[PDB]
Amino acid sequence: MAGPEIVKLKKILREKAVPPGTEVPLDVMRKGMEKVAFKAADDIQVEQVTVAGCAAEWVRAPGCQAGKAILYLHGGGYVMGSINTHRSMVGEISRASQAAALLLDYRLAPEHPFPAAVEDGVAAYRWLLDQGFKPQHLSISGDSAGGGLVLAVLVSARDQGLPMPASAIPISPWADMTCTNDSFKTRAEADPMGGINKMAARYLNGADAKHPYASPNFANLKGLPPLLIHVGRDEVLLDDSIKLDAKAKADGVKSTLEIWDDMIHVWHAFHPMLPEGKQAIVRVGEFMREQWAA
Repeated sequence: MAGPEIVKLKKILREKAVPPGTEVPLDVMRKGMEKVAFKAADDIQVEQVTVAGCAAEWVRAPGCQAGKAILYLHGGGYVMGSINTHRSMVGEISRASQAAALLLDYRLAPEHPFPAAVEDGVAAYRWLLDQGFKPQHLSISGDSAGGGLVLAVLVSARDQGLPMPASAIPISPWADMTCTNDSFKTRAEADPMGGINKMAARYLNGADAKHPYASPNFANLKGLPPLLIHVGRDEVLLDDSIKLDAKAKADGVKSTLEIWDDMIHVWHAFHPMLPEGKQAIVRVGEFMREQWAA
């Protein structure tokens, strides 16, 4: 059977949930994400930086190896999320990986549509290189929309001559704005999380939804660094992940897909109360470390 903690949490997530279809204004989804956010661990230290004209924070857990860094891209459908919403989970990734996180406040839609977010990530990446981190000492990670961005930034950085970092970890990536995959119909009644279609609409602002940099499941992945992909079995966006793994391996990329039973979208984020949460973060970190020692 299935861990009790996830059952409890699924129960809670279905209660707190807004009923299907009802139209929640943007600045209400935004403020609500900010209010429910977990506070980071008391031993997580933080330093406000500005990077490529974006607010950011370095998020250093205890044990960070000097010279290593993670460019981290937060979720929120390209329309929401913030440094604040992700500080906790990212704090723990820093812990597991023994590496400082650069936690970027990239430009959000609809105020700043695509490719604004990709422009910010690529530039965030340039900035790190200019600060003297060696591509082989770098990693890129992100969740939900952030997971897509991770890929988008890789593909775009590559097209621009930037060197690929050592590893890349999309968590529950959203890599197909078309939102047409089976798993939307198949896995629907199991994901407690046209609301996602609205976000694509806000992000794209008229753009080709099969744009390489918007939906990286349609891009040329040739030459990307090794990938860990986390996804839960019980989420709508399962296919995004599976098709991403197949796409990568087809393009020569060293991909490792882990589908985790019973799990939900970015279950990582619920690490405080969900042991699989902490488990998968620890694995993210082990893999960033595995990739850096080779």
